[PDB]
Amino acid sequence: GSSGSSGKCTTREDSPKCKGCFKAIVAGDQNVEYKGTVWHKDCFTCSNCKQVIGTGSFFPKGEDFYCVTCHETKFASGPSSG
Ligand SMILES: [Zn+2]
Ligand SMILES: [Zn+2]
Repeated sequence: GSSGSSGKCTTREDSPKCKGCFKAIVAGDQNVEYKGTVWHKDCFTCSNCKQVIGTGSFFPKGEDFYCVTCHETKFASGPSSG
């Protein structure tokens, strides 16, 4: 997929770096930090529908992230015939 998984970490970092865009993230800005990593309120997207979730509630799965809805219809119950 992507040939470039070399460490070569940096001396130090005083800011939460992003994973989607790979751009340093700040506080004032709306983002989603989970277990360290942090995705900009706009970067944080779904894995199924692929829709910017952002601050909005979500459901992180094994090597993926399902937004509330997706998880609401995927796992959680719901009226199929509305
Ligand atoms: Zn980002
Ligand atoms: Zn979704």
